[PDB]
Amino acid sequence: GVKAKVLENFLTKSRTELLEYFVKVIFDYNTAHNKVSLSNKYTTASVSDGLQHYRSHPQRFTYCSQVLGLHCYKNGIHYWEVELQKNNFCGVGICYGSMERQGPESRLGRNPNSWCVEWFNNKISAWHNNVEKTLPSTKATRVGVLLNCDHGFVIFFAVTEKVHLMYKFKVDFTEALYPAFWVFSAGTTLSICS
Ligand SMILES: [Cl-]
Ligand SMILES: [Cl-]
Ligand SMILES: [Cl-]
Ligand SMILES: [Cl-]
Ligand SMILES: [Cl-]
Repeated sequence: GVKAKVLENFLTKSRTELLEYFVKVIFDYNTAHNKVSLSNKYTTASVSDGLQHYRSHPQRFTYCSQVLGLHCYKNGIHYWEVELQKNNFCGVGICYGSMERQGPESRLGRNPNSWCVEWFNNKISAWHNNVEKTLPSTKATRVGVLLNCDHGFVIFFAVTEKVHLMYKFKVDFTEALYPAFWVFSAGTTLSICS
């Protein structure tokens, strides 16, 4: 019952307040799909023209152009921001480590093991468990993710002058979460903000 109270508090926090929970995210080399190149000390992920040299790995995505953060979060509260390149097809979210890495089930937001917001075909959508909800359009090119492991929720914010709520999900999480990302189409790039 007190989860609602904590959620309401976090929905009203300023960017400065959310940054008290800042975590440094870096992209995990062993998860990147071979169409995804990592650069800038593992803080930029881009769609590569040709295939990357990666060897197969049980954690590596082989169906969807995705990559995860290296660290997972099991307890406490965590906040990070991602800068998107204008007009790119891309997605920003969280997933359980037990999310599939092969097949259509590995796609972020299309299974019960992940939650995301996604820019695609000129729309912005929130996804979980293969259910999509179209969100109001915004010109924001930065997204903030507030993950609360203790009271069970994730909030997606559009970051411009201030933070603006995009969507939130309440969940009693059953295992640790990793930051999760999708990039698609030549030129698409996204970066973890400092
Ligand atoms: Cl894909
Ligand atoms: Cl943790
Ligand atoms: Cl688009
Ligand atoms: Cl809390
Ligand atoms: Cl703000």
